[PDB]
Amino acid sequence: VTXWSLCXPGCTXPGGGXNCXFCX
Ligand SMILES: CCCCCCCCCCCCOP(=O)([O-])OCC[N+](C)(C)C
Ligand SMILES: CCCCCCCCCCCCOP(=O)([O-])OCC[N+](C)(C)C
Ligand SMILES: CCCCCCCCCCCCOP(=O)([O-])OCC[N+](C)(C)C
Ligand SMILES: CCCCCCCCCCCCOP(=O)([O-])OCC[N+](C)(C)C
Ligand SMILES: CCCCCCCCCCCCOP(=O)([O-])OCC[N+](C)(C)C
Ligand SMILES: CCCCCCCCCCCCOP(=O)([O-])OCC[N+](C)(C)C
Ligand SMILES: CCCCCCCCCCCCOP(=O)([O-])OCC[N+](C)(C)C
Ligand SMILES: CCCCCCCCCCCCOP(=O)([O-])OCC[N+](C)(C)C
Ligand SMILES: CCCCCCCCCCCCOP(=O)([O-])OCC[N+](C)(C)C
Ligand SMILES: CCCCCCCCCCCCOP(=O)([O-])OCC[N+](C)(C)C
Ligand SMILES: CCCCCCCCCCCCOP(=O)([O-])OCC[N+](C)(C)C
Ligand SMILES: CCCCCCCCCCCCOP(=O)([O-])OCC[N+](C)(C)C
Ligand SMILES: CCCCCCCCCCCCOP(=O)([O-])OCC[N+](C)(C)C
Repeated sequence: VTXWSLCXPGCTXPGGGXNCXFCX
């Protein structure tokens, strides 16, 4: 899976509210 940046970025997380790893 190698992470680094594949562990979300592009997978959506707008920031309104929170609870999605980017915010969470
Ligand atoms: C800038 C682009 C960078 C690309 C880097 C190369 C990615 C090649 C595709 C890898 C797909 C499979 O991945 P994975 O089985 O979860 O990991 C590899 C795990 N082992 C080493 C133990 C087999
Ligand atoms: C590039 C480095 C990261 C690789 C991480 C791999 C983790 C193991 C994935 C195992 C599941 C294999 O199904 P996939 O092909 O993913 O399912 C997508 C198939 N369609 C396109 C037809 C919908
Ligand atoms: C019309 C063109 C069709 C041919 C090109 C598309 C081939 C199908 C996709 C190739 C595999 C891409 O796996 P990935 O996103 O690195 O794995 C993500 C793994 N998880 C879902 C578990 C996070
Ligand atoms: C002729 C065909 C050539 C194909 C070349 C494919 C290269 C894929 C490389 C994927 C590397 C995945 O990251 P890693 O293993 O943790 O980094 C290793 C970094 N060093 C080598 C400096 C230790
Ligand atoms: C043209 C742009 C050149 C940028 C050069 C920046 C300095 C790089 C120093 C080398 C160490 C850092 O990078 P790396 O762990 O090998 O890469 C993956 C980095 N991320 C985890 C954030 C995705
Ligand atoms: C298929 C034809 C093209 C083959 C090209 C083969 C040579 C590729 C050399 C690539 C040199 C890149 O630097 P590095 O130290 O390994 O970065 C390591 C970066 N990670 C920590 C994110 C894994
Ligand atoms: C403008 C878009 C061009 C697309 C074509 C090129 C795609 C491949 C990018 C590969 C570079 C990604 O560098 P990184 O792993 O973050 O740093 C690695 C830094 N060192 C080499 C010093 C270890
Ligand atoms: C070019 C055509 C695109 C069409 C897309 C249609 C929806 C397919 C949904 C596929 C869901 C599984 O993949 P995923 O874990 O989200 O993908 C890899 C993303 N990350 C590296 C950030 C984990
Ligand atoms: C597509 C139209 C052109 C847009 C140009 C925007 C430039 C934004 C520059 C601000 C930094 C963006 O940092 P990031 O992407 O999160 O990290 C990339 C990290 N390295 C540079 C080391 C690879
Ligand atoms: C894997 C595909 C993900 C597509 C996500 C599109 C969201 C709408 C962006 C519209 C503005 C142009 O785009 P960008 O801000 O330069 O790129 C997206 C950068 N993030 C992934 C960090 C948000
Ligand atoms: C084989 C030729 C190369 C094809 C490459 C296609 C790339 C499609 C990118 C779709 C948008 C993905 O979101 P992004 O913000 O740009 O993701 C990088 C995440 N950081 C900004 C944090 C570094
Ligand atoms: C050498 C030529 C390189 C060409 C590189 C092309 C990169 C194209 C990246 C396209 C990323 C598309 O993801 P997205 O916006 O979320 O669409 C999927 C939207 N639905 C789930 C609603 C269907
Ligand atoms: C002709 C040789 C190939 C050229 C390169 C084409 C690169 C196309 C990249 C397409 C990337 C598609 O986004 P993804 O994250 O996997 O979508 C999964 C669903 N979300 C966007 C919602 C997370």
